[PDB]
Amino acid sequence: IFSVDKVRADFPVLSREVNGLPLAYLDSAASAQKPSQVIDAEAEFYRHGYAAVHRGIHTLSAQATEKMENVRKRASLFINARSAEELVFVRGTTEGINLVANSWGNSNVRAGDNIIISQMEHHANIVPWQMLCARVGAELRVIPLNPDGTLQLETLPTLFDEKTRLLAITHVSNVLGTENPLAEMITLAHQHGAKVLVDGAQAVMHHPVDVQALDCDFYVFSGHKLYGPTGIGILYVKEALLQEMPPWEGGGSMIATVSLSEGTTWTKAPWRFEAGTPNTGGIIGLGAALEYVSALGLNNIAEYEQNLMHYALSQLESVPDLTLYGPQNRLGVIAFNLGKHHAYDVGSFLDNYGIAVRTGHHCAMPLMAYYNVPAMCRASLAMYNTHEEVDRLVTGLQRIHRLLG
Amino acid sequence: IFSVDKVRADFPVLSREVNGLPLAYLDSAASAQKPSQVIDAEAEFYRHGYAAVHRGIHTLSAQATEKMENVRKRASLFINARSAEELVFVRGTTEGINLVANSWGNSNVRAGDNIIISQMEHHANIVPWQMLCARVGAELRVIPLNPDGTLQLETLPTLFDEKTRLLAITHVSNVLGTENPLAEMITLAHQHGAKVLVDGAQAVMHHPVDVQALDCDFYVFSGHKLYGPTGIGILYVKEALLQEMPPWEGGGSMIATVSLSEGTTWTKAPWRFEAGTPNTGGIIGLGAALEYVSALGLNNIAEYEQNLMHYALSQLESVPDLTLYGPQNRLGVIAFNLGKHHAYDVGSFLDNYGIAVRTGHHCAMPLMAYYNVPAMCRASLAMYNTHEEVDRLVTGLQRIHRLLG
Ligand SMILES: *Cc1c(COP(=O)(O)O)cnc(C)c1O
Ligand SMILES: *Cc1c(COP(=O)(O)O)cnc(C)c1O
Repeated sequence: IFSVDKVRADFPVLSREVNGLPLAYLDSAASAQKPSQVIDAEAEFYRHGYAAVHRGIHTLSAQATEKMENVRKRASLFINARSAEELVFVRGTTEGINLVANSWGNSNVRAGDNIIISQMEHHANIVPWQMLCARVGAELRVIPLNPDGTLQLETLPTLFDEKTRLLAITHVSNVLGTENPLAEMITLAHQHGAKVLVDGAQAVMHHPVDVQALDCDFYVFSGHKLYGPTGIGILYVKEALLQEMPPWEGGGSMIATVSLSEGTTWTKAPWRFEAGTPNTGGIIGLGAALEYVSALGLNNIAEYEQNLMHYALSQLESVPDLTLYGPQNRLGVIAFNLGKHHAYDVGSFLDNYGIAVRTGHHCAMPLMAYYNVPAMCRASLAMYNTHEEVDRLVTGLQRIHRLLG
Repeated sequence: IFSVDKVRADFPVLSREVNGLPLAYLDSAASAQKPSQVIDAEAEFYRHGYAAVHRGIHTLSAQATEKMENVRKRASLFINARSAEELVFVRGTTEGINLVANSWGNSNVRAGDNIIISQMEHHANIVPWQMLCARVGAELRVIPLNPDGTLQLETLPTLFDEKTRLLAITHVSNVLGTENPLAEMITLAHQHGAKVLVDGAQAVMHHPVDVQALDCDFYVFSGHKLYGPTGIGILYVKEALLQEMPPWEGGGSMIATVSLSEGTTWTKAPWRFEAGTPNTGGIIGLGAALEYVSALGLNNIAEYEQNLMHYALSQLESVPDLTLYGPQNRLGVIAFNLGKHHAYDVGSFLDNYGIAVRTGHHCAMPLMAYYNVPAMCRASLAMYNTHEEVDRLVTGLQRIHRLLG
């Protein structure tokens, strides 16, 4: 069983004071706080083992190379990829989607083709496809939303045809908390010979993830939402697809030979997609974050978070004029608006109480437009949040409503 | 005046033992060790101030945004750019060169044009231009080398013509330690209406750098060679050029509006080139590294390093059959080969003595080919290296020569 008090004791920021009051950090979906196991793994690497990591000859560099390839292996086991060499280190979900859009998209999507996204997608999983469509002259098609925040799956027959090259779809919405039926949608997509990129930035911290059972062709997520350091993420690509993809960035470490008269040749996958010095510090910290989450157990995390969410939804019923967005089985986040007040004002009052929520369009403007609002408030309920913090949020919304109503 | 013993006391890795013997880290040109001021600035941010940084409403996020924009301002003053908004945060020199090659290259280099590089360039400043030339059908021209490791500047009239769009040139060679006459070459390049990208990865830690006096159009360098964390670098672009450049990566934070029916519009420079969550941890640490270097004084650093280099070159005269590569006024690095022994073996023996040097082609295969060797050894003499470490290197080369000769 899970003990939130033992977990919170690992997170030094949770002691912080904001505006003179104790912090209630409800914004983990934007970025998670980090346990000291993660902070100290990075610091300890810089203090005792730091070196360049390109199979250098001397000891520190050879050992640093081995630490980095061990994190690649550990990350691959975490998502149950067949092979560590199916994982590419990127700066984050965004860069990983851009790498696919360029390396695989430019050589597999031609004029007259179409790509399918959904209306709930984060901008990271929209803009790179808009750019690709403009480069090659293809069409971007959109799975629309139902009022409860789920996909209208009945529209799929009109959107998939023989020219559909790619479905790019979110595993879990960063605003609605909707989880999409990935396994079925992927089966449908593969019947037309389309590939599927899955945006998993909001999934990997809430429950186990298994890319072999999903059978997705690409999967991406970010370290910093997985209780890890900034500047590091994972792109998973099926081995058969990955060894056909050309390089994106060029430079050191991704070449096999460089000649100014005979041209340049590339090295093998993963490493052909990693140009220049990697973010070794971030990679070490990411490994520690995966060890930490695995030590708690994603199933224990999922159970505690689901209970916390049901408590919060039960308590928020007593907030007058609260509008919620998304399904009742939401994971992780609660998107809401308070009466007619602008989200920006609600968030400012909540910050004044020491409660950190996020306001605005949440990098999902098409989703905001579907609901005909300019912005929403969003509260994240992560594994280190407590019933008392939910109570502070409910009380605060009540006070804001009395004061401003 | 400079005190190497007070400086070394800030670097915890310099106490390390390698193979049972005290480390002599002579590989800073591949990546520098970090002072605890840098390690602790990053750790302290994660411990007390961590949050997402996109002008979020709550306190932690607003303060994190301000820390990041302050580091941008500090970096801009460090290289004497006119404006902080001329600096783009990238993963490193390599990504910065790839960003220029794509965003500016694709819309300014057309079939029939030429680009000029030099024969001493790091792969980071070759491969992105080879890729660009293949994309648009332009020609890559090369300034050749003299035997002493300087550029043959007499060839410039045959290489610059009215179709030359870009000179991409290293400020300081990572192998030879040659410093190139940037100011004059830039004057020549601008007379033909060519832009100049300067690869400054090996310059910013050895002496002051002033992009207004250079008048370069682009300048790039990496945090991790500047005693800072991995995963962070700086790309400087002249404001007039930068506000004309289209985006490269797409996603959150670089858009102004996103619409699935009316298309997407971009935000203003710097920020239009920064998609997704930035590497906030790296940015904080980079700021501390700049404060640290500025507190020592780059002129004090330059003086101590120049003295150390002259001592080393004087001592290495007593090593039999030592071949050196590059000019006598080299900065930072000494590239050498020992008799007929392969660099790999020399480096392995030196590692066995606890001396970390680098061996191989140093991400500069065209440079190796010019000298008709497959590899070289390279010793870096950074601000925290000592006369005693030079003595260990000289003694070691002598022992290796006796043993293997
Ligand atoms: C090391 C170096 C690079 C590559 O920088 P990264 O940090 O690996 O992206 C490019 N040019 C020179 C001269 C270098 O020394
Ligand atoms: C935050 C997030 C992203 C963006 O990830 P970055 O780390 O900023 O690159 C993309 N998709 C979803 C669903 C997210 O929650």
